[PDB]
Amino acid sequence: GQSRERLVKWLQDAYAMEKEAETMMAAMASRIEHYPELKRRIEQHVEETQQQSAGVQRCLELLNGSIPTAKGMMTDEVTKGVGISYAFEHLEIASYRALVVAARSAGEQEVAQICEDILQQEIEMAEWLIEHQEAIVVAFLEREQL
Amino acid sequence: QSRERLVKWLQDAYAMEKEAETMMAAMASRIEHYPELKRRIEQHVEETQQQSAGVQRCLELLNGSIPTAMTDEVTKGVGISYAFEHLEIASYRALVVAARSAGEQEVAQICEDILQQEIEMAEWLIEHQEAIVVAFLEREQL
Ligand code: NA
Ligand code: NA
Repeated sequence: GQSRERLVKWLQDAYAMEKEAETMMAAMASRIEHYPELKRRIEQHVEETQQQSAGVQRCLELLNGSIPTAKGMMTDEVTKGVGISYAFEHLEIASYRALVVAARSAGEQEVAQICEDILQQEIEMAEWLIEHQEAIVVAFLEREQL
Repeated sequence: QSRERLVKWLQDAYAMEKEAETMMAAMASRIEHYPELKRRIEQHVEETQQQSAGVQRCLELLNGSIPTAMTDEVTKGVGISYAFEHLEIASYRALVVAARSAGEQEVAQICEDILQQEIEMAEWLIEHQEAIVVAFLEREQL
């Protein structure tokens, strides 16, 4: 009842969140000239994301909830991209944690697993950025004032 | 140029803190059912006012300018709170690097102290997150 349709409600948010993530990454990847590791990483996550929402959509198809309708719409952009990248990966964490709860409460244990697995990838990814972060910042600085 | 990148990222963060302050000074008023939460956010609405003023003392020191210009609310806002505090972290960590590179050790200490508050605050949210979600759910399908 309200359990399914709250789960469906948050499933739809995420599906759309994953599409925004996929475009935000598929576009941060385009700007990288100086961090093959960084760039290499984001590319791998653009593919992982595509598989997330497709997983989310299987969950929306299962519970009869519909599948959200697409919306359109000395440079610093790389240091600050790693910063927004990290914050969105935490937006995602929080959301998926709270999905595992809306799934458990709804007794949809299969949905809950999907969500815990997507969650671990966001954690994995977020971890990748905040560790490699410091080097990216420094190299930026040393390069800028060369 | 070391100074002017430090000033540049100091400028961003001041505007960030001022957005943070106005976003929390709003979030804390939507709360009706989470006493600890409301009471925690309030406390940081002011930790925050003490942050940017600190940032400003840094902007004034380095001769840089000071920048210019049922339904979901609760759990979702908790999620955005946690994401922003994490935006902040990253930004203050990068400041600690730019301060250091620029040989402004005292600016760095400030940035490291604000970094500790954002970690402590994001820590408070994600620990208490699971309860807010659970109580929200339970409540809405009584
Ligand atoms: Na993702
Ligand atoms: Na803050």
